[PDB]
Amino acid sequence: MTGREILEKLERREFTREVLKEALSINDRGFNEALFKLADEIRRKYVGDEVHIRAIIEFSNVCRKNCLYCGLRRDNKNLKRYRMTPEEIVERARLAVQFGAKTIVLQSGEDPYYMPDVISDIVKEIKKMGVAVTLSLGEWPREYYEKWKEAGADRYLLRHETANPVLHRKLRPDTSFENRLNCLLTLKELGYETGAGSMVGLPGQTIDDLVDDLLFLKEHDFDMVGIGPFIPHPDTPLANEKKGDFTLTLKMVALTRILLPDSNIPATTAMGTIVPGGREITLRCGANVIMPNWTPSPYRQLYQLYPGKICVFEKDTACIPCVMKMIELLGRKPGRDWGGRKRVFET
Ligand SMILES: C[C@H](CCC(=O)NCCC[N+](C)(C)CCCS(=O)(=O)[O-])[C@H]1CC[C@H]2[C@@H]3[C@H](O)C[C@@H]4C[C@H](O)CC[C@]4(C)[C@H]3C[C@H](O)[C@]12C
Ligand SMILES: C[C@H](CCC(=O)NCCC[N+](C)(C)CCCS(=O)(=O)[O-])[C@H]1CC[C@H]2[C@@H]3[C@H](O)C[C@@H]4C[C@H](O)CC[C@]4(C)[C@H]3C[C@H](O)[C@]12C
Ligand SMILES: Nc1ncnc2c1ncn2[C@@H]1O[C@H](CSCC[C@H](N)C(=O)O)[C@@H](O)[C@H]1O
Ligand SMILES: O=C(O)[C@@H]1CS[C@H](C(=O)O)N1
Ligand code: SF4
Ligand SMILES: [Cl-]
Ligand SMILES: [S]
Repeated sequence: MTGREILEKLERREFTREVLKEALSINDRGFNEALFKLADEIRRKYVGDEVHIRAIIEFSNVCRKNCLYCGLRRDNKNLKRYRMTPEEIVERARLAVQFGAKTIVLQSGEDPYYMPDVISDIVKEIKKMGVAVTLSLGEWPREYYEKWKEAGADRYLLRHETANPVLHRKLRPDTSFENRLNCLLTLKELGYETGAGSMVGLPGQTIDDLVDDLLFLKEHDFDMVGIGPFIPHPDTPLANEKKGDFTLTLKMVALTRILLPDSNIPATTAMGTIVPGGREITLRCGANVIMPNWTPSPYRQLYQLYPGKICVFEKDTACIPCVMKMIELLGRKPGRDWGGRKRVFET
């Protein structure tokens, strides 16, 4: 079908593989703009004008895994490794709550040191502050996930990365798509609000792969979906590969919103890294969440999944104020509660 016809099918929610492929393959400006408007309007209708702030503390860059894309991979010897103490992490969380954060995200490499009990202790302390806690710690045994839920954790982010099992295993040689999915299913069973999502523009990833990523997200009806471009890192095997395209990645965000109209979708830091102002554009094309960097110096600059990240030269407390200004200049509002998913049951 033509652009106008694909848009009509999207508006009528005829989400066939062919409609999603054609939406991702058409490069016409008018079509893309209309797709972006559609996603923006669906966002406003379902999740409103509140942009939810998730303050992220990247508390350790130690990792046991060796993912080919990631600057924290275990084989990268050209990176100073760091670990925040549990006291530092709690007090840094308390500062974010003082600054108005209503969710604290704890993210790390897969660092065995904390697992599971030091994380449980931290979570319990942060939960006393009356905020949501989200974990993004990678793949762990069911048992660990269960202990963290009992400790009070509310949400868990585990991007599925790529729904192509062959590409997944090549890029993540310690593990598999099956394992990743099983972790995601376990987290949902345990009562977490669960986040998935993928990178766009991975080496070897095709448009058909991106369609499969959308259908996977739609299948499992995730609470949150984190999408960004692949950004090559010079101390990795994928150093010389092409970066993911911003517009294609933005279309993935827009389609995610159309497919999952009541979901929580961030404007990721990676989007703001590859294009100046990329988060702001993404917030106008389907996204409704922002995750300001709350990692303190001198560690912030050592948490380099990809290079050139924005927010590295700012002061320790700048990023929450910075996103509150962004939200205002976008004519949006800050989140009034924890920003949990508010499901709209349909037919
Ligand atoms: C700001 C620019 C330039 C527009 C422009 O230059 N016009 C503004 C003022 C001109 N006036 C209206 C005052 C009168 C025109 C008389 S004049 O004499 O200037 O031609 C317009 C041009 C194309 C617009 C984007 C696309 O839609 C896609 C998408 C839709 C979403 O939903 C919201 C996000 C997004 C990215 C849009 C944002 C923004 O909105 C853009 C960049
Ligand atoms: C942390 C310190 C010291 C006092 C303190 O420890 N304050 C705890 C407040 C706890 N809460 C945020 C939950 C209050 C909600 C009140 S509210 O009426 O907003 O619901 C206080 C003193 C002045 C406060 C800033 C200014 O105000 C301007 C601005 C208002 C925004 O809005 C949030 C961001 C920002 C930058 C504020 C952040 C933080 O807060 C500051 C630095
Ligand atoms: N080079 C790169 N470009 C863009 N995103 C990257 C990247 N390297 C890693 N990421 C993204 O960063 C996310 C957080 S990684 C930290 C969390 C945890 N270890 C985990 O793997 O889940 C990953 O899910 C991945 O999608
Ligand atoms: O873009 C980034 O740098 C981060 C990586 S994970 C987080 C998300 O939850 O989407 N975004
Ligand atoms: S993506 Fe997560 S698990 Fe993979 S190397 Fe990076 S930090 Fe470790
Ligand atoms: Cl969250
Ligand atoms: S920041």
